[PDB]
Amino acid sequence: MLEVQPGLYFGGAAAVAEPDHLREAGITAVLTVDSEEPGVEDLWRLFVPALDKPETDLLSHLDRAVAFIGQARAEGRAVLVHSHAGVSRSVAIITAFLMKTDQLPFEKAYEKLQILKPEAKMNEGFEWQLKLYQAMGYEVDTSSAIYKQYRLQKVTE
Repeated sequence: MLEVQPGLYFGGAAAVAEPDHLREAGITAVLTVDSEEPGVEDLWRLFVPALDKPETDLLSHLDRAVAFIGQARAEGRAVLVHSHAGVSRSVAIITAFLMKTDQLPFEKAYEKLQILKPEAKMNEGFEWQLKLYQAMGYEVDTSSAIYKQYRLQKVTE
């Protein structure tokens, strides 16, 4: 588990398997972005079912994911975003959050994460999706031509 900024952490399956460091970081909100879901405090969770594949549509879930993290942080809760390896799915979500909150281009946000964890390497599909996210104004605009074209491409063989 690695701290991105105060109250905001990301990691892999390890991070959730050892709920002591979790307790010590005071984490009470957990966003799982993975193929499956993983104390004495109320706990909030969001599960975003997703495989670590370029064909996986994370883009459509980004506003929900970012809203979950944002609301938790706005409420003073520490947040963990985790995948299986802590390298791609969770990395994409964190990047999207940094992008939207700071209004930061994809390359700048991702650069920040890679400094923190050089082993961070989201799949190439997720990179493209975050570029679309920026191009849409850091939003999932379902009425945009960008989103419609992206979804048409997603359903092709």
